[PDB]
Amino acid sequence: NIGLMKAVDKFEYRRGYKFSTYATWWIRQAITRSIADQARTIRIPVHMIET
DNA sequence: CACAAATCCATTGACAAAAGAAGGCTAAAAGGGCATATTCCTTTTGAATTGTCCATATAGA
Repeated sequence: NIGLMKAVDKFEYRRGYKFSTYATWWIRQAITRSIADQARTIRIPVHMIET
């Protein structure tokens, strides 16, 4: 939801794409940045979890 | 019992190692930005309290 608020603060309908198509990127980005940042007890940075 | 010499404690001085810093670097860590469409999760025993009827006492009709 926090990512969703991020998206709604930046949804652009002039381009004319349906909302869900645009909000999905932000919601997946938020959930994944979350899981990387706060799922380990000994946190490891984002780039390292991507590796 | 005084005078002559070897043996101690102190500064000069320089010299090398060592550490505190500083800059220059580079690995790394953290942001930010993504636009065909995504729409509601997977064993008993006992005591004490709480919510449920029962006795009953009283107040109107």
